[PDB]
Amino acid sequence: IFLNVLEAIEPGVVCAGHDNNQPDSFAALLSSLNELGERQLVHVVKWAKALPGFRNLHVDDQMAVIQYSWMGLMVFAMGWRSFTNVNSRMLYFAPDLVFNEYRMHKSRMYSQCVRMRHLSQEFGWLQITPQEFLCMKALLLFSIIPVDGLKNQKFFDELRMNYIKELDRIIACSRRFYQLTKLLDSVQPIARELHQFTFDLLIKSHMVSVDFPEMMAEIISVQVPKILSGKVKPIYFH
Ligand SMILES: C[C@](O)(CBr)C(=O)Nc1ccc([N+](=O)[O-])c(C(F)(F)F)c1
Repeated sequence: IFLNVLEAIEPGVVCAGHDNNQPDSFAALLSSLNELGERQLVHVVKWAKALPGFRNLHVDDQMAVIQYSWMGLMVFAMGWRSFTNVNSRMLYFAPDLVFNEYRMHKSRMYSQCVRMRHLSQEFGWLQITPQEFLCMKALLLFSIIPVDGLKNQKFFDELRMNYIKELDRIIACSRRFYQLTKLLDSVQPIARELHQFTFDLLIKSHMVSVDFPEMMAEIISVQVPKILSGKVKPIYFH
């Protein structure tokens, strides 16, 4: 039942709308990454709200958890796409936005990209199954919260525990749980580096000709700083 649901709600293909019939430029590549980020966020919201037990969360915490975990969720999924679509040879942000090393460099997000490429390879080296991937991604949604607590922390704690239990079941073991939780933990530092880069870019966006969609500008200026200033932190296993 649980896995039937995760498979059923898994987002389909999302395109960036990027113009690949034009020479690469920082401004065009980043505007497309931002646009793709917003397109994916729309799907992450619909995905999250259809997750088993998500409605158990207080209305106020439902949106907060999505916004705080959004980047990490995208990173994990992108890494899986890169692994399955091109065997980690390139970063598969979208069918129309595939990054080779030249683009990783041009984007000025090279360090972050190489770490995501490594994550992509991890899916292969650890022989992560599609089902482990699905359960792990759902768990990512409940892996970062405010130090001052959610409106109803207890309901969140219950749901997160339930998702960890589903992972236990998929695995069923100690050695595998160790590997998977280690992998999950590695996503956070990557999201953090992307958060910092996105924040800095938004602040100077008007100086580099980079367009930020309304919805993205809001999250990056209201939610992301809570994470960067230490008010909202990831829940690490290790
Ligand atoms: C630079 C920025 O546009 C900030 Br939102 C960005 O990180 N976009 C973005 C768009 C899509 C994906 N993605 O589909 O996975 C990601 C990723 F998570 F890779 F880093 C990032």
